[PDB]
Amino acid sequence: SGFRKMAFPSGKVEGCMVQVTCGTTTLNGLWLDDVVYCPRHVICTSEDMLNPNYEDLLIRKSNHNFLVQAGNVQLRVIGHSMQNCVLKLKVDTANPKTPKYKFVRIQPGQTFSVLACYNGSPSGVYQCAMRPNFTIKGSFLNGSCGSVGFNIDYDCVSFCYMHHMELPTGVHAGTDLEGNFYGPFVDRQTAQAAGTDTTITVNVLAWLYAAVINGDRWFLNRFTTTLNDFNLVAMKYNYEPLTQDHVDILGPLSAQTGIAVLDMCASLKELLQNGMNGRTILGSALLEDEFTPFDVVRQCSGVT
Amino acid sequence: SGFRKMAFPSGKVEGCMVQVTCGTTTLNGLWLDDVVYCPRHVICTSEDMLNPNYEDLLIRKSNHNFLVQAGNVQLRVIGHSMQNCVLKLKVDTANPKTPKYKFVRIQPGQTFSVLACYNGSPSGVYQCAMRPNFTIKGSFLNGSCGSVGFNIDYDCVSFCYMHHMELPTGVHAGTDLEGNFYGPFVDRQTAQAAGTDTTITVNVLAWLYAAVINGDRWFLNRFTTTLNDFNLVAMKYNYEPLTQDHVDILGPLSAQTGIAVLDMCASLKELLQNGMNGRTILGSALLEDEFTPFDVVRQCSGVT
Ligand SMILES: O=C(Cc1cccc(Cl)c1)Nc1cncc2cnccc12
Ligand SMILES: O=C(Cc1cccc(Cl)c1)Nc1cncc2cnccc12
Repeated sequence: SGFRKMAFPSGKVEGCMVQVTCGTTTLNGLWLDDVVYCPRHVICTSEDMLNPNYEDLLIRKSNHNFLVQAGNVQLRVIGHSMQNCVLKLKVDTANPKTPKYKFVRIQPGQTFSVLACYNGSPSGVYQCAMRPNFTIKGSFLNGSCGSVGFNIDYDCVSFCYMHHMELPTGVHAGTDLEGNFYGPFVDRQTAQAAGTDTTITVNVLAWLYAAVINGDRWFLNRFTTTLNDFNLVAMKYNYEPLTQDHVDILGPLSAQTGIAVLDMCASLKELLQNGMNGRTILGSALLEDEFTPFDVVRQCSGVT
Repeated sequence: SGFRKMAFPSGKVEGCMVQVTCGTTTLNGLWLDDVVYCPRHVICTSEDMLNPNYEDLLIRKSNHNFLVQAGNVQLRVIGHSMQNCVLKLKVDTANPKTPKYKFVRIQPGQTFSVLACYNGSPSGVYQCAMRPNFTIKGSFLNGSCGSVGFNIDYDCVSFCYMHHMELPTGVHAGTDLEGNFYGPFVDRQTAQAAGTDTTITVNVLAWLYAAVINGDRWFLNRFTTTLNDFNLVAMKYNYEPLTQDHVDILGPLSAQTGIAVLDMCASLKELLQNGMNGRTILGSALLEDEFTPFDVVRQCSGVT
């Protein structure tokens, strides 16, 4: 029992982290096979970050201008290319610690672990979610760019995020490993609108099932609702609309607890309309939305 | 910016996890140098867990009865001994992945990362604290015994916890790496009193400084207090008494924000007396106590 914001073990990702320096800018890179992936803003100075022409800036750079260090040893750069907002530096050596991996573009509401890094060295690991507004609420300081987000299935690391930017609001924006930003963000030092951040309804329901599984049941009520009645409440409280696809994914948790998904929706409706009245659920005084149904099952079953 | 419940990167610990089986019981072990450390209840069946005489039970066991598997390869056991509540299995091979390490017994209020494991395989990592009542609020299922808690300083892993037991209340009890339980717990299937769990006052103040550093300042007030006035409030709200030792450790955070420690205490006093009024601090609707002053500085500075 017990329920925690749990990250995947980060070892497989630690073995891929390297330091990339170009000119006077240093950030993190991801070494997989003979390629190092990093944010393309590594070629920028603070001056051209205002309005950068990345193609024109990259023309002034050669393979020898990209310094890639793995621990204390230097990697020889034999190629460089730009794919969207990432640079791919071909090195002459394959990373001996390259795990089985895939590049995946996650959907909003999905969760992932982040290995925050500075100077190619890992500092910590935390769990977070891609927000409906395509930002992440991370914890990142200057030098953290190039830190990656990932999920792990048995021995395979699915890289889903690369950190690039912090918005003036203190929230984070980044790309998938093909260099495509999540959301409307551009890699420019210009104020950018994040957008309304709604609550991930299916994840709150998954966490409510996690609460029942671990003993917290005070919020269970004698009511039920329908998808349309529930969604009227969800709209009012800036929660994502719940669909039959969401109900279907909550099936295993509904079967584990014997609580029909619409009955759990009625519990959520009452919690939204009445608040928690000073009570807690899984050590939290608010409704948690950064655990997916898969996360709850994985944590409550022990998948390694 | 951003503040997260961040764990240390777990790679150094993953390389030490092994599976230990004795009879029909399988749990995790920690392989460092040529020794495998595991909870001594690995020698028990469910029947003798009611009242085990570990010395008499260990007499029926030989080196060949302890099956130690590292990944898919078997370790040869050449020695076994019991130290308090842990078994030390001497193996014929030193772990090639043994990091620089120390065994430390942490104080209540201190935090650490946990690498939850099942069958010698890591499933996830989370941050937690040794509670004032010497329990930890972990997330552990059957088979998680032998999973360890740790801190990392540059390249050195300080192992501080080994998981042994879940109390009927769903909270967790374990030992240091010398096999001494934290708190009054015994390794027996008997109901055991955890004790009153108070809030780690110095950690809540550290998290309030973390909130100011990251922009959340609504709770800052025009008041101050004294240690004795504050402690009257702390006693009333089941918070640990604050001492000058606690004020001294909050020095760097007080210097970073320009907020005197007793002024921050007055903010905490008002939050305790008035609640949060439906507001949040660092994405939380309650006062967080599982970040030490060291954790806040480390996260807000980027120590790798
Ligand atoms: O945001 C940037 C630099 C930047 C500026 C404009 C566009 C782009 Cl793509 C990147 N770096 C940081 C990332 N995360 C967190 C930080 C915290 N403090 C300072 C800097 C941080
Ligand atoms: O508590 C025990 C077994 C046990 C019983 C009495 C004494 C001692 Cl030292 C150990 N194992 C578990 C640990 N953590 C979490 C669990 C969750 N579910 C089942 C079992 C768990």
